[PDB]
Amino acid sequence: QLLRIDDHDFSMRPGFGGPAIPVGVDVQVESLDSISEVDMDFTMTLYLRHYWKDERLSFPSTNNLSMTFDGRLVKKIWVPDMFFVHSKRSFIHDTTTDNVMLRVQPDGKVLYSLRVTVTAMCNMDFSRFPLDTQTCSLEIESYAYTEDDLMLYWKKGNDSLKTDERISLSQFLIQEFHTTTKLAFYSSTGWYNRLYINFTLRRHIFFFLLQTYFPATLMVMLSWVSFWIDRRAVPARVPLGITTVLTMSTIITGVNASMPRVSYIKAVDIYLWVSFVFVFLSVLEYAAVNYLTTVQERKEQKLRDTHAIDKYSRIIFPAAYILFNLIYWSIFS
Amino acid sequence: QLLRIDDHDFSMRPGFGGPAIPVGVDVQVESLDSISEVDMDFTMTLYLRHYWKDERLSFPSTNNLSMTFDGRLVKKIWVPDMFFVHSKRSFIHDTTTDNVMLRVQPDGKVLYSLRVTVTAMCNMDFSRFPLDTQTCSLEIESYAYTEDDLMLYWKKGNDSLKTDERISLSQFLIQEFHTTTKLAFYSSTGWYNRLYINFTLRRHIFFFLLQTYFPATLMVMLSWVSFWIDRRAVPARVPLGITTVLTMSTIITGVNASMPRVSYIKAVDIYLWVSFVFVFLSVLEYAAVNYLTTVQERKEQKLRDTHAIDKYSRIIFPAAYILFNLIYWSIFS
Amino acid sequence: QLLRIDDHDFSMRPGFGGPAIPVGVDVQVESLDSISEVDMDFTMTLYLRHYWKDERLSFPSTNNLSMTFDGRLVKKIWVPDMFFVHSKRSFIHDTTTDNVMLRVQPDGKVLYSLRVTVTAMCNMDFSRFPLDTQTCSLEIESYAYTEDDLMLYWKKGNDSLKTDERISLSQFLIQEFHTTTKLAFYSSTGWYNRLYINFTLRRHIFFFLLQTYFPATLMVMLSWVSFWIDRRAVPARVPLGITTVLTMSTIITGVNASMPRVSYIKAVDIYLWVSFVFVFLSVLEYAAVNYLTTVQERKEQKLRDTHAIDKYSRIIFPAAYILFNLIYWSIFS
Amino acid sequence: QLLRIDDHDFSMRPGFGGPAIPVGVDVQVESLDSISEVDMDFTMTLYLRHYWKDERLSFPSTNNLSMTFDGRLVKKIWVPDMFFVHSKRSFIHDTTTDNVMLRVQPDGKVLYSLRVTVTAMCNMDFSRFPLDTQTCSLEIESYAYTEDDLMLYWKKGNDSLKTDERISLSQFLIQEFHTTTKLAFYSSTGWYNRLYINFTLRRHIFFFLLQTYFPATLMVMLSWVSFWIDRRAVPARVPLGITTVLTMSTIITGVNASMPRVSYIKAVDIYLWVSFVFVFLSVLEYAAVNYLTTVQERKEQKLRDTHAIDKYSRIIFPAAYILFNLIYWSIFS
Amino acid sequence: QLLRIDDHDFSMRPGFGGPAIPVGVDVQVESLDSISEVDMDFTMTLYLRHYWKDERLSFPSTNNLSMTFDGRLVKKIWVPDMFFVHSKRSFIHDTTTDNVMLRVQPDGKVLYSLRVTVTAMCNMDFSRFPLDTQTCSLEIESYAYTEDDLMLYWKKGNDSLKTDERISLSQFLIQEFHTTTKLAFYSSTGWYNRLYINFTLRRHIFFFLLQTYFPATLMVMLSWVSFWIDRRAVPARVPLGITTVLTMSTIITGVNASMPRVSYIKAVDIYLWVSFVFVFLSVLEYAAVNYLTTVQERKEQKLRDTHAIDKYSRIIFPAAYILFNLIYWSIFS
Ligand SMILES: C[C@]12CC[C@@H](O)C[C@@H]1CC[C@@H]1[C@@H]2CC[C@]2(C)[C@@H](C(=O)CO)CC[C@@H]12
Ligand SMILES: C[C@]12CC[C@@H](O)C[C@@H]1CC[C@@H]1[C@@H]2CC[C@]2(C)[C@@H](C(=O)CO)CC[C@@H]12
Ligand SMILES: C[C@]12CC[C@@H](O)C[C@@H]1CC[C@@H]1[C@@H]2CC[C@]2(C)[C@@H](C(=O)CO)CC[C@@H]12
Ligand SMILES: C[C@]12CC[C@@H](O)C[C@@H]1CC[C@@H]1[C@@H]2CC[C@]2(C)[C@@H](C(=O)CO)CC[C@@H]12
Ligand SMILES: C[C@]12CC[C@@H](O)C[C@@H]1CC[C@@H]1[C@@H]2CC[C@]2(C)[C@@H](C(=O)CO)CC[C@@H]12
Ligand SMILES: *[C@@H]1O[C@H](CO)[C@@H](O)[C@H](O)[C@H]1NC(C)=O
Ligand SMILES: *[C@@H]1O[C@H](CO)[C@@H](O)[C@H](O)[C@H]1NC(C)=O
Ligand SMILES: *[C@@H]1O[C@H](CO)[C@@H](O)[C@H](O)[C@H]1NC(C)=O
Ligand SMILES: *[C@@H]1O[C@H](CO)[C@@H](O)[C@H](O)[C@H]1NC(C)=O
Ligand SMILES: *[C@@H]1O[C@H](CO)[C@@H](O)[C@H](O)[C@H]1NC(C)=O
Ligand SMILES: CCCCCCCCCCCC
Ligand SMILES: CCCCCCCCCCCC
Ligand SMILES: CCCCCCCCCCCC
Ligand SMILES: CCCCCCCCCCCC
Ligand SMILES: CCCCCCCCCCCC
Ligand SMILES: CCCCCCCC
Ligand SMILES: CCCCCCCC
Ligand SMILES: CCCCCCCC
Ligand SMILES: CCCCCC
Ligand SMILES: CCCCCC
Ligand SMILES: CCCCCC
Ligand SMILES: CCCCCC
Ligand SMILES: CCCCCC
Repeated sequence: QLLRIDDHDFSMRPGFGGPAIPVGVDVQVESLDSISEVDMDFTMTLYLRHYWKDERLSFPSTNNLSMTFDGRLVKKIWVPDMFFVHSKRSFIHDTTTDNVMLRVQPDGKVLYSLRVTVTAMCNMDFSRFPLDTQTCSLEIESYAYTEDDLMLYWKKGNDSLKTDERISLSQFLIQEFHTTTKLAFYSSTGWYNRLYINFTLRRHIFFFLLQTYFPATLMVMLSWVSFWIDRRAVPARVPLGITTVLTMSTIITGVNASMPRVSYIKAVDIYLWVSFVFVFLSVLEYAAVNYLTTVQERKEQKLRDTHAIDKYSRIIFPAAYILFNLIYWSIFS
Repeated sequence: QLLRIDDHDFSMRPGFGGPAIPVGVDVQVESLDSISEVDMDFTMTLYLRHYWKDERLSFPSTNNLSMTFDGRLVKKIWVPDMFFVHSKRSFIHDTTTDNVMLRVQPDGKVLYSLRVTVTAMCNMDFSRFPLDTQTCSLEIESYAYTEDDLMLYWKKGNDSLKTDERISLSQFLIQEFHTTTKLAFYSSTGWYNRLYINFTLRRHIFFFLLQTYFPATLMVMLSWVSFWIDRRAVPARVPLGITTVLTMSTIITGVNASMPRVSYIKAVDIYLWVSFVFVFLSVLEYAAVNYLTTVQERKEQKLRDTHAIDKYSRIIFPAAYILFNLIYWSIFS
Repeated sequence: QLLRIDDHDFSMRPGFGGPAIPVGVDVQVESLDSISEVDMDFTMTLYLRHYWKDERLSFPSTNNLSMTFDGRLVKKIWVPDMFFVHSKRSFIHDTTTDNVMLRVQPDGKVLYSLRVTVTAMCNMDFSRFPLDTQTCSLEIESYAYTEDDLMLYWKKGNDSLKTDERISLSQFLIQEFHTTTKLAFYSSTGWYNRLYINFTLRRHIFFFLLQTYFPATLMVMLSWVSFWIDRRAVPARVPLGITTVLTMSTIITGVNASMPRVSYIKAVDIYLWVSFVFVFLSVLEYAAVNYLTTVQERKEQKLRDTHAIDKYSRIIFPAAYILFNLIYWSIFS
Repeated sequence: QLLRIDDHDFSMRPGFGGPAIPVGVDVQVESLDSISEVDMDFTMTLYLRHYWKDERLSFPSTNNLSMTFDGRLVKKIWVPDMFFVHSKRSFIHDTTTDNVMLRVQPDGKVLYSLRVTVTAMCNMDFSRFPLDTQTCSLEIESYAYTEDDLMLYWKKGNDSLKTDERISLSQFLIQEFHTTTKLAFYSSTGWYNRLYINFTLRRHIFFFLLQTYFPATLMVMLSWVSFWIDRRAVPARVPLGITTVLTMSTIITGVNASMPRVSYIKAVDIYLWVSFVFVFLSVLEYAAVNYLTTVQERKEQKLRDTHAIDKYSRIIFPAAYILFNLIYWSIFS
Repeated sequence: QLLRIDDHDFSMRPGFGGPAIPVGVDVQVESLDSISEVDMDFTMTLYLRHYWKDERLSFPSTNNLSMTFDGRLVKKIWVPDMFFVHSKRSFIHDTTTDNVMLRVQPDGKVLYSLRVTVTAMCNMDFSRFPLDTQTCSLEIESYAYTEDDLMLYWKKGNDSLKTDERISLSQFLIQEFHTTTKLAFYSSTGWYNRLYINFTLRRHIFFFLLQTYFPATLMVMLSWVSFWIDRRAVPARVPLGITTVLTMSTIITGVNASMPRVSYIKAVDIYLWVSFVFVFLSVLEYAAVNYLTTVQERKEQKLRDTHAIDKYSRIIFPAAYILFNLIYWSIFS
């Protein structure tokens, strides 16, 4: 055998009982899979690499080059114990075998690589939905060793993160990958070193525009055509307003089907409910006109053209709606 | 080897055949994941720690400090056998390796830590839904050893429970974590000691308000505008009431889609069905008015203005609805 | 070692080549989890215990008391081979270790306990749904040994079944747990002994009442108010009947969404379709009245008050509906 | 030990390097679970048995009877390697242990039994849906050995298939179980022997009748009552036809929700679209009548009873619908 | 033993420390399972075969023919380490045993075969949906060895890919299977050789035609019948247009339920929204006619037949719709 595995006890780390051992980390991201608003999490696939030195794995040679071993030798040597903090589930791919790489140099330097898929939590804010922007991160830490036993750092600084050129999401734009570091404390175990991978997402607005904003505006404009119809056709003007109200209610109900039940109002809700109020007032206007006409007829009868309300509504309603749209799209850009 | 594993039989507990062995327990909660009303359960992730002494694991040293071992040595020594009572499913995280920690002091004291995810049952009461409050707990017990063999207790009393500062639920407010203890009996195996983790949840009401209570009130108010319309427009006043009835029915049907089929009435059902009855009576009022008008016309014909019912309805209906709202929101706060 | 495991061949049962060995069985039920109408199955969690004697496990002592062993010794001795007949899936809980107990007395008596979750088939009859009652059972049998090798029986007769005081289902009432026994034959392997666990379920009716029966009756009563409206308002009386028909159809469609596609009619279907027929006839009545009125007008014209049909309908329709309800609720209680 | 396992190398089949070894197969079917039209597959549970002879498993005795072994001895001997062709997923039940049986006679004959659940593909034709009939099969073959190494056959001919007396499907009738055999070729590995299990399914028609065919016929008949209403009530005759059209469209949309998107028309689609066309023509008839009446009035005005179209429609529409029904139900039986 | 396994160290590849070892690859495709538009992936099942030479597996014989071994010998020898690039999940079938084949010739040539199921990503473009065409591929590469250690190539060139004669998809047409090769680079590990399997899919259009395009055209044509109705029936002409608008909106909402939220418009959306605009303009036309008629009546009153707009609309609307259809079906074929 080229490696003297049987001569050592690999239940103890290199430098056991002494100074801490440094371990470097390098990463390449392969894909971003899915994003859930109800669960508030994301899924990622990536390659994870480790670097350290262990003098028990030294072997003699003349070329001084790395050699590759098959990968079932991993379970017989010491290996770091990284885990993903705040994750829900994860696994290691194993077809047609375990996706594991092991390379050793003659002096004892080791490279160790894995392929994993992780689901991790992300806390999202929906006050500007669907014109919102989110920030998420992934955290890496050792489970068992404190900073007095294992020192964890990025292998090459800022150059330690790479991404695939094919990374894409159908509903979001991805930008600004970078890495950071921070210490963490547990009240009963000690201090640990954490690594972070940060990125930002921006949602696409076109679908929501065409699917939600256009129909509501069309219904609001459809409510205005009743002001131009003769007031003597009562069963021609009542159903138009009633149907507009019902369709607006259906749109409002259908919009919320995909979202969690948060305790605050979103940007699209304001628009939809203002439109609903506009249509409701349009319905009340004709009732006022009809009542006043009947009262006037009775008063003229007891003594033995267009009403002003319609004429004013024809100008007042569109101007108010246009002003609301100006303010709304200035605030939410 | 530093530890003399091969010299002992670890199929027997420490102090086998004698007094019971004490085991202490410490916990840190990482997250609360999901809550299901149809299944009546919750999911939790946490770190679980054990403390005991075993003289077979003693080794010589001079510094008198804990040493950390890699974690594959767990399957060769004796270890406690805790399990979660009344749970549906659970697992131990295992990427990139088993999330396990093992630390031993020179005298033989042991610390053993794990990372687990559990789904557990909780019995919920929905009589005040959606203005309700729930209480749930998680139970820990040994499977095989009775109190004559193993003594289970909280390691530091009330200071044995910690929580993450990021614990959050989108639909609930979390409060009042605390711990208790109680004995349990099985008729064919004996007495056991149980540990409890208790907490309380309060639901957020804003979403339900805006989604359910506002539309029903708007429909009820929309039914009242017919009292102000001339009674000679029969096909203008019938469709308004009919459409209000149908929309109320649709809202009632849509509300129940997310809930289990309990054998009692909930708080929101009372409100919705009272609103439905209000709209139904609004429909019946116009039929009465029309019948009386036709009868009066026939009687006046055989001899050769606003009806009182509308005038009274205009005041009676809103006052009754306001009184109902006052009583309802005083009872359910 | 206290037990002489290495001195025996545990691939053979106790009393190999001779008379059969008796094995007793004891059970405690922990929970009933879910019931599926489309799949026709249920899920159960329980503790399962075995009793037998094996002289190869004898050890010397003075106190004559049971001793508990850690549980990894199970895979080195002989153990029975029970399985669940007619089951779809099952597993054994394994956090934080296998939920297994092993106790041995000095003479060689053994107690062996496990914690399992099972999904099993149950054949349900829905002719009286949703006022129905179902009966289900769970079956236990050895896989490999016939009655000439292994004798299976209940350990203490009728006292061998216990249940948790917290067992509950949100939609059903649980009653009448009991146990039975019966022999089974396979044409190519032989005779086997089976154990049964029987129980009964009764569904709660309140939700179905409030959700389905009340709206249909309200629609049927809403169809009757047209008989009191003047016959000269044709576009006021046609839409009322049409909308009642459409709403009844929607209710009928929504009711069936949760049920399997059986080849017979259920109790609720009869009620819903009779209501639909009532509303359809209500629609036809006004067409008859209108046609007769127009014919009479033409006949009176060519020579140069309330129609009887409405007056009779006002009494005939409610009486028939009340009679149908009396008969229906006498038959289905 | 009764069996001399350690004295042989069980990585080689019986008769290695010589003539092929015969293996017989016997089957009992326990249940048919589910049928998916969108995925076009079915699920089955069954017991699978194997028969062969291996002289390395001979042991001495006097009674000459089969002996049963616990079942963990399977992983130490040679065993056949059957797999299910064209399957999507499958598993072996393992509670409370692996559902495995092993019986050996003193001369070396072996019986080996398993309990499995399989999901397999079936290609379905929906041109006569929902009055259709389907045929499906399950295929069994060895993975690694060609016919020159292993000979696969039915153990007892036609008597090798048994079924449970409780096998049932809620939506189908099951009939005609039988078995066949055929050879298969792979261009790079060789020739193999396949076994088949065939059966037929017939769908139940009652639910589809009551749910789909009756409402469409009722809507078509409801369209005809307008021919008997006076032509001077325009806003009483337009809404009736419009509502019938809309309800027919809703029924058509609701019918297709459960089916895959095939590239041909089904039997129910023809009926629904013919009904839709009938209602559309009913709407056009009144427009023609109204236009002709207005033209006649203008012509009579410029010179200073029932229209024939209604009278003919009253007879022509029902006769055509009855003729269509006769032809349709003669073709599709 | 025929093979001298115990005399060698199989943690090192053949030709360790020297020139690279060639490995050939051959494939037969069994099925294509499912295609997801929201997830943008596909599932495939196939047989995978490897070819190489290892002199450590030589054995003496006279016939010079391949011999088959049981398959548990795989875990004791060296074997290649292929994996699927850009895949989400995969597994190896294992009933009734691992689907693995191992054949060795006396000189040391090896054949090794497996049966696997893979889910892999495919980037789809929906600008021409549902008249679109997609191209997908599957990628095979070694995980641990670079081109200086292992040379990967197609075993027989273009003749290395076979497909089953039963491969079918219900919604797509499959064509043009072929293979390619390309080198790949990782910035921290080196150069690797990749193999590709390419194919093309074309969707079936019949279902979408009958389900979506026909109803929208029918609604558009139904909007035109109002131009032929007398303008004095206001509550007969308003509801027709309103109902057409609402039904068009429902169709548009129902179409999008199955698709991802892309940031561009699809082919079917253009058609549906143009139809919606047509119906909206149809509604506005009658409002214009009514307003002009009322104004003319007032003007004629103050001094003390068919309107031109309807007559022109009857020709202008159908011609514009026909022209739009011509252009649309010329562009999208
Ligand atoms: C056309 C529509 C949506 C569809 C109807 O509701 C009408 C509004 C009018 C205002 C528009 C808006 C789409 C989004 C716009 C173009 C805004 C943006 O630049 C977005 O970043 C500024 C003004 C906005
Ligand atoms: C506005 C709305 C809901 C929307 C319509 O139904 C009208 C009611 C009127 C009474 C309101 C209620 C919302 C909840 C309120 C504010 C109660 C609370 O403090 C809740 O803790 C007291 C009075 C309640
Ligand atoms: C109120 C309602 C349901 C809601 C409307 O359909 C009207 C019926 C009238 C008859 C009622 C029935 C509910 C169930 C009752 C009370 C029966 C039972 O004791 C049930 O065990 C006997 C009479 C039944
Ligand atoms: C009653 C209904 C369905 C409900 C309405 O559409 C009217 C048709 C009329 C023709 C009937 C059909 C049901 C199926 C029948 C009875 C056919 C069969 O024996 C079926 O095998 C022959 C004639 C068919
Ligand atoms: C009948 C229908 C769909 C249903 C209504 O919208 C009317 C159009 C009219 C134009 C037709 C189209 C179906 C697809 C056709 C036949 C095109 C194709 O050869 C497709 O490759 C050319 C013209 C197209
Ligand atoms: C990347 O690292 C460099 C060097 O430490 C630092 O100056 C820079 O701010 C980092 N970039 C980001 C985006 O954090
Ligand atoms: C916590 O423990 C202390 C000490 O036993 C006890 O007094 C106190 O009531 C406990 N708190 C709760 C909330 O149970
Ligand atoms: C319980 O067992 C006893 C004794 O065998 C028997 O008499 C009784 O009928 C059983 N009870 C039931 C409910 O089967
Ligand atoms: C069953 O097998 C017999 C004997 O080979 C054969 O004659 C018969 O046709 C088979 N039955 C069927 C239904 O295939
Ligand atoms: C198949 O391989 C041959 C030989 O290399 C090549 O000429 C041909 O273009 C290939 N076919 C395809 C479709 O790539
Ligand atoms: C009826 C729609 C009115 C739209 C008014 C235009 C809004 C433009 C806002 C631009 C702010 C940047
Ligand atoms: C039409 C809505 C009437 C709402 C009446 C106000 C209810 C306030 C109740 C306050 C009780 C604390
Ligand atoms: C309109 C509802 C009529 C309900 C008639 C009462 C039915 C009571 C049946 C009691 C039988 C036990
Ligand atoms: C309006 C429904 C007409 C139904 C006509 C009867 C069809 C019977 C067909 C019998 C063919 C075997
Ligand atoms: C109302 C439907 C009009 C359809 C006009 C025919 C379109 C044919 C386009 C052929 C282009 C190849
Ligand atoms: C809901 C009340 C409407 C009142 C309308 C009366 C206009 C003066
Ligand atoms: C459903 C019956 C309505 C009766 C209305 C008659 C008013 C006197
Ligand atoms: C001259 C026709 C007036 C119609 C205006 C409609 C505005 C929505
Ligand atoms: C809609 C407001 C009209 C005001 C008339 C004085
Ligand atoms: C709605 C009640 C009116 C009472 C008239 C006497
Ligand atoms: C509804 C039946 C009326 C009978 C009139 C003679
Ligand atoms: C519906 C066709 C009527 C024919 C009148 C000549
Ligand atoms: C619809 C356009 C009509 C033009 C009349 C001048």
